[PDB]
Amino acid sequence: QEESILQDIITRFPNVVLMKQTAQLRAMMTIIRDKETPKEEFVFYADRLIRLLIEEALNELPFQKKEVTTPLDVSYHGVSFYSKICGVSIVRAGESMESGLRAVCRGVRIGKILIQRDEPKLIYEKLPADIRERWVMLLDPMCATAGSVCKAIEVLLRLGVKEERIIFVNILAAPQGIERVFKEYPKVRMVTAAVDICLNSRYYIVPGIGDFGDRYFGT
Amino acid sequence: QEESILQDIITRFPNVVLMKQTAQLRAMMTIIRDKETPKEEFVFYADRLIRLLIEEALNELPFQKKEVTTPLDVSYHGVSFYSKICGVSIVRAGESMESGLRAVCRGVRIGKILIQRDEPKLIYEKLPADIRERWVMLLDPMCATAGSVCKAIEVLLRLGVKEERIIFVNILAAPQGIERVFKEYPKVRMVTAAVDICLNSRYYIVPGIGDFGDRYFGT
Amino acid sequence: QEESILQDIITRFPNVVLMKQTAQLRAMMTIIRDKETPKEEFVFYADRLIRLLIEEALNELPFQKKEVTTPLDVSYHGVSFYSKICGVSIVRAGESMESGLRAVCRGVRIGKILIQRDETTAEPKLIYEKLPADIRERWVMLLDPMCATAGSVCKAIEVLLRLGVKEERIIFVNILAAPQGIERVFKEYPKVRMVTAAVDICLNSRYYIVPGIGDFGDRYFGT
Amino acid sequence: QEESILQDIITRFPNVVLMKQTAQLRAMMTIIRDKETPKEEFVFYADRLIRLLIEEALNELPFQKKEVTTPLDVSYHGVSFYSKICGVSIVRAGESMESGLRAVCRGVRIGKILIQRDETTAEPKLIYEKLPADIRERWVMLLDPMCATAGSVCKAIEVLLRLGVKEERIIFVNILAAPQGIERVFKEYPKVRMVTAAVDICLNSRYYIVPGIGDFGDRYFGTM
Ligand SMILES: O=P(O)(O)OC[C@H]1O[C@H](OP(=O)(O)OP(=O)(O)O)[C@H](O)[C@@H]1O
Ligand SMILES: O=c1cc[nH]c(=O)[nH]1
Ligand SMILES: O=c1cc[nH]c(=O)[nH]1
Ligand SMILES: O=c1cc[nH]c(=O)[nH]1
Ligand SMILES: O=c1cc[nH]c(=O)[nH]1
Ligand SMILES: [Mg+2]
Repeated sequence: QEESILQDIITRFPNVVLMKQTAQLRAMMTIIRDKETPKEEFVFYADRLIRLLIEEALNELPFQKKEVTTPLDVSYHGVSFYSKICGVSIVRAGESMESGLRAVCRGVRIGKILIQRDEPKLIYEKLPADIRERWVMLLDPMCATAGSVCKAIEVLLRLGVKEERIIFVNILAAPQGIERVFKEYPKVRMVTAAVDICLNSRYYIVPGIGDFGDRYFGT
Repeated sequence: QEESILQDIITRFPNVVLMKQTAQLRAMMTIIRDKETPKEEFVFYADRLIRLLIEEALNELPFQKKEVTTPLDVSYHGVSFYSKICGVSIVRAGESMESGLRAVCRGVRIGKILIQRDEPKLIYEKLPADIRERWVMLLDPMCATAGSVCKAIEVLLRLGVKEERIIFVNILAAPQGIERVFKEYPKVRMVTAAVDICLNSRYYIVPGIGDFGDRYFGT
Repeated sequence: QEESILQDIITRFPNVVLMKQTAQLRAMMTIIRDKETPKEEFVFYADRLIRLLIEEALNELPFQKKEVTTPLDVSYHGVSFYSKICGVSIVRAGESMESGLRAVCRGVRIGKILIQRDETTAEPKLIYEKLPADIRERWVMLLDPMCATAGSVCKAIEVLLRLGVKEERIIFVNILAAPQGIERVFKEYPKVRMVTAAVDICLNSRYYIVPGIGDFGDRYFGT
Repeated sequence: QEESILQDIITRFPNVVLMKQTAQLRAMMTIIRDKETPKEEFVFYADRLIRLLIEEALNELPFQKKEVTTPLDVSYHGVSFYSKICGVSIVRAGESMESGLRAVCRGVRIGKILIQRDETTAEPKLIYEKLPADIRERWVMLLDPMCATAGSVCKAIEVLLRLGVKEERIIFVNILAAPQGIERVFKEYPKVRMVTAAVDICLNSRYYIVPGIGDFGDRYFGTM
């Protein structure tokens, strides 16, 4: 069944974070995996889900302690997040969740990477000039083979960024996809909403959702 | 000691669902609590904590099995929510949560109850004509003596709303505040983000966050 | 027809700012006026005009010239807006405009005023209110969707004045309005400003604005 | 003067739609023009401007008289909009306005076009593109905030024509632009409409609108 798959990657991969499979999440998923739903509903529930994913993501960033006084003039053991960060989206598929990040991390810096296969290739790219100094949120909705994401982490490591400081924010991923990215580059963080059975004769996830970018942008 | 409080309420008030005490959660609460944070920042974060509130609360709603097929012609076992809802906000304080509810529940019906101290007393109220046949998301940021939330429930109950069908959405709650609601109306459901240590002479929650109402608005 | 009505008040009350009757505007209206359009669909087009209306209301404030330097290293002869302000809504009707105002004006102060006609006397009566402590120093955006008899709106303007706010510093942000309602407010307190999206022609036996939309409060919040 | 330039490109280019210079508009422009303001303030005011921009461009669409009945049980003589539409954002700079378009036109389809000057030749060239397969039978809201020399926007219109898009069902949505940038699009493609919010005086050696605002994208994504 489904449980078996989940449990295995959890036990076999410490740096991967699975969101709590709350009913309201299953629900959102069915609504987007279903091929019937209109384009209007797909982006809404997508967004509605993206956001819930980014929050469970910003939970991997380092935080320090910080005391504060309440209006009632009494202290509180609050916490705080320093660390400069930025968002990096894999062209089109990733741009999906950019808006979801700027909703919670105002005026956050956005970087773009166009990984095109004709071995995956690099095409266009604009990143923060100080990307090496910050923590990176790697945005890619679907993780099928992990070839473009593994090409993304590759261009990033060559530019400086520390592997231990990458946080792959994803929605759907295949077991073969998550174990390759973790074989190629351990020490990275992965946060997803769901992991499926396997790959298609082609390279699509099963059950899957289809082609995210196409369904998200209307093409 | 703030660890022991959550323990008593957890095992003696089974209907209370406390959000997961995460680093990011504490971080938001840290800033909303701080009396140093200005207008602009107070709401932005408050709006973000609320958003994760309305979500978590939505898992209290009943759902059924639903199947659909992905664009790969393989079926998927998901779920869906029926039984329509509505949102009742205790005027001014809970109105701050309306925008969050309608951000996950497009066009959901909204009700308003304005309870005033004379003994809390009803002053004005406009609920959906339907109401008595729906699930009710009761909005109220602060719950110190629970005096107002109780008056808000004895008024909904007088309108034919099923006790077990009332989900109380709260941000900050005081121990004595809980014991009151679950004593007068033991079948309601409560979802809070933070449970505090105690109230003071002016019946404010401490540490607390002050008067959520005018802090969210213009003092 | 409509153009003989819009022109008359334009001439008779130079203090009201009618919005530009565009195709997109006219289109929105008919969508929300249609007794058919479903709830979720009525609020979408609602909050979409609420925003276009507020953006038109912000040009009623005072501004000062402001020169800036651009990345090309040159100067720009710009302007800028000072003048503290705040929003004040008429409970359950204007509230539908808060969040809109809060969208172009991050964390703007919002005050509430619940007015109520009497069950017998049909008399505008104050029920509740919470305005900013210094509401007299700031400029005010009075929010209220409908304006038929203008009964409540004049009472709301009344409590504000008797609190230090300057009449000529009150700006009336409204969606719909009938000739009588805007003849009365401008007869009562002549210096306020009013920005409306549209002015119908008359009211019916129930004092409702006829081409109208019905009950903006119930239609927006559902209920 | 200024009223001189603007008056000219208004009378010799009937298809340009110069947003009404409201104070609040002058206000915003100022803030997004200050090399002094922070990232977050720039996006906030840019977005707010964009949304206003898009709401003006939608009126370049065709409507049709329609009646409806008011809850007061009486008719209203309104208008309605059909003619399906999509949005085509030139990669990066144009993307900024995307969310703005989806804020008013829910679920709308979006096609991207990544044009880029050549290594040595220095002329525009197509590199990547993903548009709606149906794009030939719909109106196109082309998204590009800047209109310098118009080399990129023209190379955009070109690919849309090669796909069967009518050059009159093309609404060019832009914020700030240069007179020679306008001159260029209205030479190659005279039937495309262009609604903009600002028209400066000239362009410099780097090909930047002189008063201008610098590198829009660079500043919008914070990659400078
Ligand atoms: O009409 P033109 O003469 O081409 O001038 C304006 C175009 O060029 C700029 O792109 P820029 O290279 O500054 O790159 P980026 O914004 O995508 O980073 C601008 O964003 C428009 O796309
Ligand atoms: O969008 C995509 C890309 C690859 N595989 C999928 O299932 N979806
Ligand atoms: O502490 C409290 C109690 C009630 N309402 C508030 O805003 N704060
Ligand atoms: O038509 C009318 C008149 C007053 N108030 C409303 O909500 N509608
Ligand atoms: O005006 C200009 C010139 C170059 N690049 C931009 O983004 N804008
Ligand atoms: Mg660009």
